[PDB]
Amino acid sequence: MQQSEHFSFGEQTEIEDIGGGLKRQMLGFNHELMAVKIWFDKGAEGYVHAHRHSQVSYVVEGEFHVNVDGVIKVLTAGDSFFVPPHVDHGAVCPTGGILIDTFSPAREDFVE
Amino acid sequence: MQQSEHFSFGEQTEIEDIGGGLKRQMLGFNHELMAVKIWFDKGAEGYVHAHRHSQVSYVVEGEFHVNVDGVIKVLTAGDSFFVPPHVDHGAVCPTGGILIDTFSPAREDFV
Repeated sequence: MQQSEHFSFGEQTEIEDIGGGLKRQMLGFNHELMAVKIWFDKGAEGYVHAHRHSQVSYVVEGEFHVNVDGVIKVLTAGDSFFVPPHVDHGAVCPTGGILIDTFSPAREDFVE
Repeated sequence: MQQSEHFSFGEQTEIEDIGGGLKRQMLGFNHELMAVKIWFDKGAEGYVHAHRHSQVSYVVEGEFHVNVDGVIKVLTAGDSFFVPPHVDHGAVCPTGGILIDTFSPAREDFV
């Protein structure tokens, strides 16, 4: 839809079941910037992955095993990672948790 | 500095006192994307102001009075806002609290 409302309330915006133990909520977007909220079930993952979009991620809560470019770290609440364009990366959450994923271009795949 | 490390740690990243009862911590960036964490002291205020950068913001915790394009809303943990380029926006935090601000180009002024 080109862009989102200027305001979003966590309690109204639909939380979308995208399979794989993952749930996604739009926080706000336009053509060049986009932020979503992802809930991980215990042990859920984004299977190992790459894309053009720049990506910055923030751990809201839970323990995240994150792979960026073969470097591997365990991340907890308050931590973040950065994925350059086209860089290989992965994320696993054994405990369950919440991420804020932000991307520069928007991800057209998400705006269904 | 081009860009950040691929990994950043809440207990290690230096948190910068940026005056007005605001503090900022870098979460990760390159030329085209940037995410920072802002701590508001109780009653501290984010001046209304505009810029080309797109902005998407998430409220981690606290109560925020947020202005975008003159419309004002009370935001609490889990809510978010989006500021189109060059649109007026600002935020006041009566209770004290925490934001994540994300920008597309990077905010070159914050490095």
